[PDB]
Amino acid sequence: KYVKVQDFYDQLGKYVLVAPGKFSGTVAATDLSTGWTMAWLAAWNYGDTCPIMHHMAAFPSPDPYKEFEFVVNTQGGKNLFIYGVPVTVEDPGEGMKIYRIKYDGTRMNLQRDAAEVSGLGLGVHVTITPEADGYAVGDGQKDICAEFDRETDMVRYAWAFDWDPNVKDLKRAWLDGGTMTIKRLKPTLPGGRYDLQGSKGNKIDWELVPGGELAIEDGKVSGDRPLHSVANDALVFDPRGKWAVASMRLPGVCVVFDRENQVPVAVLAGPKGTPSQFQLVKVDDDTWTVDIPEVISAGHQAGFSPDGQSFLFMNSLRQNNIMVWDSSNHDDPTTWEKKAVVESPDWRGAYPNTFHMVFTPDAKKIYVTMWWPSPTPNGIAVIDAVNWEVLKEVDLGPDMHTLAITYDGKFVVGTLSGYQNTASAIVVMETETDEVLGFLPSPMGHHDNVIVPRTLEDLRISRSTTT
Amino acid sequence: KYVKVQDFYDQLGKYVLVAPGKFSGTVAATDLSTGWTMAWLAAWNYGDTCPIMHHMAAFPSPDPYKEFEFVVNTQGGKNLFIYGVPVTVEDPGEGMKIYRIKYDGTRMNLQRDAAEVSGLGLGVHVTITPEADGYAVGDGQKDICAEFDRETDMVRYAWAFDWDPNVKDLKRAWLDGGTMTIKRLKPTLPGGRYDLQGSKGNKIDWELVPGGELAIEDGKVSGDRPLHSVANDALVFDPRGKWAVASMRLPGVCVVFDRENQVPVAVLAGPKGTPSQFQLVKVDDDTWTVDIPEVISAGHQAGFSPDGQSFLFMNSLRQNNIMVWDSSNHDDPTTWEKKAVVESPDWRGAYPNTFHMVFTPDAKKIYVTMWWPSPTPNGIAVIDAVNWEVLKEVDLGPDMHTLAITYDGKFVVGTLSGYQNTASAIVVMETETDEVLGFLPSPMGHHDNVIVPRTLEDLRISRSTTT
Amino acid sequence: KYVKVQDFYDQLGKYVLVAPGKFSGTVAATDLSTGWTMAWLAAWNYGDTCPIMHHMAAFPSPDPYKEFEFVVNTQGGKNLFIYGVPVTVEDPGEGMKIYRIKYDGTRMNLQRDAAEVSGLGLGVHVTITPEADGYAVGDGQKDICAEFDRETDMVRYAWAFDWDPNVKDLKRAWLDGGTMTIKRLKPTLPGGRYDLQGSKGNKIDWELVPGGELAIEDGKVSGDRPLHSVANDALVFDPRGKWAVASMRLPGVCVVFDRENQVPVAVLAGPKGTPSQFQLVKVDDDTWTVDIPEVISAGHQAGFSPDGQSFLFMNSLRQNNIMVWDSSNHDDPTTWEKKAVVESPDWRGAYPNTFHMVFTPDAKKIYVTMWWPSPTPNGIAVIDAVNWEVLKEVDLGPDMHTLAITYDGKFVVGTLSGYQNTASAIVVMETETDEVLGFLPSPMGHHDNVIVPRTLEDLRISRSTTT
Amino acid sequence: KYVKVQDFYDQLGKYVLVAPGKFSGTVAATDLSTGWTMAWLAAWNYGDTCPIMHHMAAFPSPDPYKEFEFVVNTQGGKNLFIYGVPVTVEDPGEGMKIYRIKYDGTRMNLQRDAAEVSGLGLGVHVTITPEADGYAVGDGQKDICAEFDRETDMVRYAWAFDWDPNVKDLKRAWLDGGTMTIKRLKPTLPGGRYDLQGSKGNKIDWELVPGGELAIEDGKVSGDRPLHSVANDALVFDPRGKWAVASMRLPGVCVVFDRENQVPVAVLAGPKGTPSQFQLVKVDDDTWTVDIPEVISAGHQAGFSPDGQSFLFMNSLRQNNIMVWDSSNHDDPTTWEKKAVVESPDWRGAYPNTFHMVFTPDAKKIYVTMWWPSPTPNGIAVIDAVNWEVLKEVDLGPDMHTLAITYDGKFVVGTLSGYQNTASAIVVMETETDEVLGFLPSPMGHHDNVIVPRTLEDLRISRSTTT
Ligand SMILES: [Cu+2]
Ligand SMILES: [Cu+2]
Ligand SMILES: [Cu+2]
Ligand SMILES: [Cu+2]
Ligand SMILES: [Cu+2]
Ligand SMILES: [Cu+2]
Ligand SMILES: [Cu+2]
Ligand SMILES: [Cu+2]
Ligand SMILES: [Cu+2]
Ligand SMILES: [Cu+2]
Ligand SMILES: [Cu+2]
Repeated sequence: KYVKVQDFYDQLGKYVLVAPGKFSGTVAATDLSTGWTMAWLAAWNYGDTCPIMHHMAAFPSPDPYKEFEFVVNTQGGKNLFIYGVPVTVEDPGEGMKIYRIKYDGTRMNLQRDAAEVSGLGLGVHVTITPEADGYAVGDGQKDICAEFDRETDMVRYAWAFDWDPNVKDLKRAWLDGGTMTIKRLKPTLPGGRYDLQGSKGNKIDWELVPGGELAIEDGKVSGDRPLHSVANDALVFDPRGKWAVASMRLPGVCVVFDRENQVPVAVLAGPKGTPSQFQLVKVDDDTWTVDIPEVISAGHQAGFSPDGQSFLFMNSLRQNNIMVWDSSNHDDPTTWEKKAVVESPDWRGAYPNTFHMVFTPDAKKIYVTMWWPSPTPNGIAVIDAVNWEVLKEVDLGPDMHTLAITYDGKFVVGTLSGYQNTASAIVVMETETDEVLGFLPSPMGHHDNVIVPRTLEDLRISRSTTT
Repeated sequence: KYVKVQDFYDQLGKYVLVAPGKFSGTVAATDLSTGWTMAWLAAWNYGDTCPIMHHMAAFPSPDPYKEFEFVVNTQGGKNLFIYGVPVTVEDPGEGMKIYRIKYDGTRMNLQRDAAEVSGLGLGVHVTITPEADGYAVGDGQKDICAEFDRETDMVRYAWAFDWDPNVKDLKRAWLDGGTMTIKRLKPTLPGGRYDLQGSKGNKIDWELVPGGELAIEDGKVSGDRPLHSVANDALVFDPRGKWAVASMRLPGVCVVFDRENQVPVAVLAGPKGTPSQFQLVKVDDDTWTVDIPEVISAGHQAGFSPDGQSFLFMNSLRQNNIMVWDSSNHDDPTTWEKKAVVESPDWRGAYPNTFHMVFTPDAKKIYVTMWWPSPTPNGIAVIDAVNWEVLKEVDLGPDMHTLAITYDGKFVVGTLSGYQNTASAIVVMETETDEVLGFLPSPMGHHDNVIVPRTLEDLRISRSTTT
Repeated sequence: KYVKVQDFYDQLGKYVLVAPGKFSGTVAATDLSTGWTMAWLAAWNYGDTCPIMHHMAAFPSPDPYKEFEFVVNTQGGKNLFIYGVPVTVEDPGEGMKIYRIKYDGTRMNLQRDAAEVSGLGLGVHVTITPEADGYAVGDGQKDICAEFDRETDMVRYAWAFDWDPNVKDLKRAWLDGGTMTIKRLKPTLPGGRYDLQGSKGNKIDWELVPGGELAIEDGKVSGDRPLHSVANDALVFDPRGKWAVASMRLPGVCVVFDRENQVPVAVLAGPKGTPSQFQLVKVDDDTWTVDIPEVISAGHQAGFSPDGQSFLFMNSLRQNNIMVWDSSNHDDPTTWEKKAVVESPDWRGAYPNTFHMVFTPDAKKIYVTMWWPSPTPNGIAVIDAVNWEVLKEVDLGPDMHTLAITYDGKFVVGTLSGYQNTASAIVVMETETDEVLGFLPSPMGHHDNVIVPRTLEDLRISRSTTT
Repeated sequence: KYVKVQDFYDQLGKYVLVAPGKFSGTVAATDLSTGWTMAWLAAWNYGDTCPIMHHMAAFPSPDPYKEFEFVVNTQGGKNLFIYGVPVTVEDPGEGMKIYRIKYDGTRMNLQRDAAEVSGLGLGVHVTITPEADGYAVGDGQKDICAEFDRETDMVRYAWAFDWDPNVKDLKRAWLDGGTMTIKRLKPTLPGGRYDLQGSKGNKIDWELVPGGELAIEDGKVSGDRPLHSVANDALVFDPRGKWAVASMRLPGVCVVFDRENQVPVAVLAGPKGTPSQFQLVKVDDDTWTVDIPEVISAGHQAGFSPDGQSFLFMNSLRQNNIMVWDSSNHDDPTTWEKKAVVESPDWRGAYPNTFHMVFTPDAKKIYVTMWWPSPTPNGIAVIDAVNWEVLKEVDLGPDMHTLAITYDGKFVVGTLSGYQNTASAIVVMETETDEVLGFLPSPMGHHDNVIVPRTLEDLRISRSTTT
């Protein structure tokens, strides 16, 4: 006569979901096999005065129920003012903290702020190296990305990016092309530390929102240096090692970096109608430039399929499509060539935008998100990654954010975030016939989620290769 | 082929669950028919620098999905340092805020802080008047309870309680008995406002924890005047009207108040072995005293059955039982007499402690919480409220708190809260055969939860008659 | 045959004197033309539990006998314990109230508490803007000063000041210099309100007394953060408009602010032997710093001459003198240069200290107080403000406080306040030949007094330009 | 060139004025030879929660500049709610404190509360015994007067008065006559202490205002037992010793008491048209009664000329006159007979009410106050005390209260108190030709004032023989 919710969880397996809460100021881990929150942490408990808990990634652990470690960052300043919430803290904390957190089988333990350890605070995507010996963070207000060592929380290398527009007018500054500089960033404080915590470094006062390339062009984003902005988003990793790729929203390119030798090696060009690559020019041992004649479209999501054979960059807003490179030559990224573009009427108009993806373990399908401003239903589109075509899309609810997948490939687990003020949930869809199985309560504004990986191999379809 | 969680929710009915999050700093409403969080609010977004979101109660709304209004209060000061969270907050806010919040069918809207409007801040239980025309709040650091007008947030009446121990030292102050003073508290500021916001009026520096009667006796609770403490917990309402009952943890009594005439009328004596009532003595128009020759045990939970015929007070710690009075004579509480005592061989230890209850609509069963300190499993006991016997005890997990019931009587919904740092969940139990149907994630440390009532009759089994 | 006291008052003209009473808890307006107190008000009647009525200023009124409005603030907490009075209050109010009071021709009426309207409570000097459209208040326990809107009692701008001493030992924290931060202070609560009423924000538990910079160095002033104190005193106005100046006692500087654009523009260096100015450094749009290599002396009284040509700051205790800048360039305070120091062989001891002044309407003379601890007679010094020389000193009695002048320039009216427990009076001195005409009874501990101005020109020699 | 106010003071002589401040909460002593306030005290500094400083009297001292002691009492409860002031303290302290204060030549020292010592709290007139070995206080809410020992502050004797109306109806309770009881009051606590502090014993909730005999008749005075009220006012002393006289406002009588034998001896009948005396009946050793056929008018002011030859009682409201008895027979007050009535065509209305008086040292003249509700000017009448006629009436200003005289008989010094919310001052009048010399500021609501006596003979025209 009665339904037990346990039957629903029994089918999911012994997987641990973890998600930060953005405006909620919290991070939580959930047992998908029982429905319990295993543990949660509220950053205000630690004196954090603007705990916008933003992106995160978890290191593999052979048994997450015993222990696991993750990294979660924060945003601050005027990022507090860009949602519908009529917040009242007019001068909030500067955020850009990089927290190290460990779950010990019972509770979450805040271990330290790595931005205080290294001196470098970064506020957008967090990713784990495929060796699980470190992590990377990017930031689109300072335009810096860095890989950090896991043991020491010290920077291994950090790169700063700068835009020199052909036309020094905000409306034309990207559309009419410009030169992007890539500059090795060196510490200036004793013990090899950076002087770049909080707001130090910020070119603009908040991270650009969806369709923010328009806001910046119209002079609606305050800051010292918006003409010089490229809006770095992420540093993602080739799961075969060696390469890391930094994605630049505004000039619509990704930069391939040699992790070991600490040099850029290639610049991939995002928009449909451009060549596979632009020309990287060395200026000196610390400085490279790339000329971009015009920016046909901004881009956002960047990442690798889990065999590392395909590299993807999503064009957004001006174009909406998935640009796909053959990246099978692991020895030379300057040979990576455009091999497909995924297009669909599903990419209706300016919206939806696709900012998140996850692959199946065998690389044959991709789940990608479809985001719209309130009130249009947001949801998930399924991509056949062999023919590079959209299979299907499903409507879910408001404000779709990140996707993770269970490591046996059976269930995609996503978050919907209420634009920080309305309905929010965890969503579960089964990959066998791509049907939504339903929603679980989630009183948080997640801009990220992961399933804690068990092995290095698990990282290939976790927060390492994609965002 | 797969199980859809939507079948679980389909059986529950169109009920909205609301709960604050204690250390999470948040409050959230969830749609039990779909599993979505409907909306959540983080008080740090509104300049709250100690947002320990504490107790709450919801006003009836003819359609909660369209809108509903609720009340939620906060604790602050040293309440921050008494859980297993290693807090590093320098100057915590003082709490005792009394927020008015409105869900408008999309989001929660902070309306105002009634502690600022009225001047009176209180940080323990919140209850709705059975007329839905106001609310009451109690506090066990200041020992004050008051009923507030719903429309103006001004106080209707407030009462201050004070202990005068027979023996002047903490170990014996309650054991060897004393006299409690009941004092009409009137305002002192322009506009008829109190001067009692934040920590003003505190006798002790945190609310007593479970078994905290022993901590205070042993000189382990700091504050200005712990010898004067009575630890008021709540002001609960007779569903038939007229009467309100203030519970006093330390001297193990409840005081019955006439609401419209604004006078105390009876003192109910908690512990097994004491008479039905103690002698209330009028000292003047604003002051009453009651002599308590010895305090056999402290008490906590207090409430009426939904038809007003029974009144309950839980003895806790030194005795663990449910004391029951016949309150069927609505016209005169000085006639209310003890009629039954629920006891169990399981409750001889210090724990479990039973601090929360909910009746079924027909009043024949009560569900009560069984709390233990870590690591003993916490649960729910089912009480036969016709024969006053325990039917059944179910184990669930750590740190059990409040219970609500859907208004057709079919499902109990509870919260488990991880002691603010471990596993946390919403539990659902069906009342036909008293079986646990499972758990939903809830990354919050709730010490309260309600189902939003639609009618005044629904309040009889919500946060009005019991806590 | 008999002397009529009316013949004495006939000569003073139709001027209204207003003074708060400090420990008396009262404030009073006196008619200098008849000897009557026109009206008085006792703040304990309005539920004030620490009514230390502190500083005040009065808005101009076309006819003060018909009506006038004024602002008066309060101090609390341990300010109650630092005078000679053996107070026995156990739970004193926190003070920092900012009362708006209106005399209506018959009585005083308490309009409201601006600290409750704005959320910002401040307990030291109160000043009227030169346009009479607002008022300012400083505070040296919180180190915050602010200009408020007269119609709404909301803050126009507020500045917080913090000391970062070179040496982290109280004895040398100021002598060995440090860096002061000047931070824009923004609200945190709904309605644009601050959360800084009462003791919220205090770095130290009472305002430093005369020479109390030795006590703080000596570890004798309790508080959460005495190493960060600068003891802000006042915010005084350029009678020509545009600029406001904040005095800081401990590091011996004044900061010039642009009121319109809301930025600091200059730092004036107090001690003889320092440059005219120290270098103001902008850190971001809300934050400036200034490096002070050493603090040679603390300073106190600060004010402009009524034509705005001269700015003055008194060095107190370690040097006793009047530092004078040329402020004739209204367009650029960074050009203001020291042009004179008033010294006297009589001022080479630790005392007298000169904490108050008033100019004649033509700016040619100043009357300045000479304060000493008991038992040395306190008095008034007359300063030649063209040659910058002491003209005359006259002894009066104990504990000299403020000086006001009748707006025709003819009579200086001051207050002596018995150290809150001995002799107190109003003194009347004629300015033609600078003789004391006598004393009038005043049972009050006034630390302030004003003559109600009639015009905006009158404010140039009232509580607007000097304290 | 200028008039010095010092010439005004030089003519008054070396006299010390002292006055309490009623709503100001303060008391203050003023040097009439210099214009300085010598010292003031604020009762709120000592924790007094309703410092309505009411009546006072000073002991003689050989040199008041070097030191003097005085007694000053307070009122509490609903006496706070009876003036213009919109007070906000809804539940004030109960008052009825009797403070001992010493001026030590520098400051006021609060020595103790005699009401705590003795356990008897009384709130109306305070007088000094003519031997200066004690003082007396009366109270018109409890209807008790007592003489206290100066060294111990213990009661020598206390008397309770009770009214038993011929008709139990408030309107006719006095008019239609009744029996007053005079009852010896004995201590009821260990150590010879009373249990009558604060509001203990009150029959009505405030002291009757001028004409308040109409308010109590009309049911407008709240309290336990207004039908039992006599409104006792004062206990004044025959300057020849032996006799004390207790005045009763509502029944229009004075009771003469033998101080040494502690027994009433006579009842003087106030109203014009009644015999000299009514018949005192002994009931037992502790109890006497007197039948009052009907009460034609209420009375108030009562006192002796400084030689003890005349005793006066003022009828007020229903008749306004001065009733005079020949009290030359020091050995037997049952022989004292009416000898004159001072009447005026100007006293036909309900007002003015003549509540206070002082004689010149040779007993030839009397200065009596003429009080009216706002807005009629209040003033002073001069009485020829040889022919029992009015010599002169002068108008002064609002709210005239008490009069004292310099002991050389040259200057009458009085207080006006602005109904606690408007204009207040000290007035000085020369007695040779009865001219007002003018006003000094006094930001106080004085209902009493004295000049400190130097000898036992000075007391005869101080707050000992009259009020
Ligand atoms: Cu991104
Ligand atoms: Cu985000
Ligand atoms: Cu409780
Ligand atoms: Cu709690
Ligand atoms: Cu609970
Ligand atoms: Cu000052
Ligand atoms: Cu002063
Ligand atoms: Cu002061
Ligand atoms: Cu009287
Ligand atoms: Cu009087
Ligand atoms: Cu009086």
